[PDB]
Amino acid sequence: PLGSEVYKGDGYKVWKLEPSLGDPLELGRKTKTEMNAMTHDEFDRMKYDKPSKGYDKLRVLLDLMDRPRLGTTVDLCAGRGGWSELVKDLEGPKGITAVSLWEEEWMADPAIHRINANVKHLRPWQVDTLLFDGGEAFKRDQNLRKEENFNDSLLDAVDAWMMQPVPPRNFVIKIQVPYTQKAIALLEKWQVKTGKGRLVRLAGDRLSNTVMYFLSVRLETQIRGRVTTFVRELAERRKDRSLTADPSL
Ligand SMILES: C[S@@+](CC[C@H](N)C(=O)[O-])C[C@H]1O[C@@H](n2cnc3c(N)ncnc32)[C@H](O)[C@@H]1O
Repeated sequence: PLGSEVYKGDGYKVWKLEPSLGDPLELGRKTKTEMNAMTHDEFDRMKYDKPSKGYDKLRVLLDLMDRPRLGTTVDLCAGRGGWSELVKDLEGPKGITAVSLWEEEWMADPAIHRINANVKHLRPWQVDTLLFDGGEAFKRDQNLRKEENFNDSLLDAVDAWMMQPVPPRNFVIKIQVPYTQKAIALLEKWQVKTGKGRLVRLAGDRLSNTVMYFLSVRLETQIRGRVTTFVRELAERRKDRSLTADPSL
């Protein structure tokens, strides 16, 4: 009788990702290329109070993490502040520092301490909890290596926060483009560094992006093959939601 433990299953929260064979970089570029070619109708079919929608997403992710106590928290790329606001509701505003580039308007509690800075600039420091929600999708006319390099360059800024002597006990790190060699290598290094970490895909996320999150739950390894499975499955779902199945029936 597994009892209450059943309630911490993945259920409707995240995709099931078992590892599979393949090159994730090549599959990711292939489905991105097909997404850039999609017609207006195809793309639209496939693409579908609180300070933002980030509030509920972080609530899902923290529930997966078994509702940990957060303590001193840095929210990197806080934007409008949905994540920071959820941390405020959970534990008060005193432990949060929001970091973002504003000029996005802050839509969360103004008692929350804010630093108007480029997260690539700040020297890291020691926190109980690290949140990172940076990441940008590029437009369909951009060379693919542009988007990959830009988001790799953001994750490299997170790398200094993860690799410090006392790493964050809790972390929630958005991975905009998880199939680059640098993202996969960074996640493996963070798993070795912390002894923790699982890369998840939220259920209900838009098929029009490849966002995953790295969470400080019990270790789940073979990240490369799980990204491979994620990208292949994402590609098939994009196929099906973009057609327009002809009957034929
Ligand atoms: C998608 S928002 C995150 C939303 C937020 N977590 C919420 O719940 O509302 C990411 C924000 O990071 C900011 N950003 C992008 N690059 C940045 C950088 N290099 N340094 C600091 N902020 C950055 C953008 O302005 C954007 O508003």
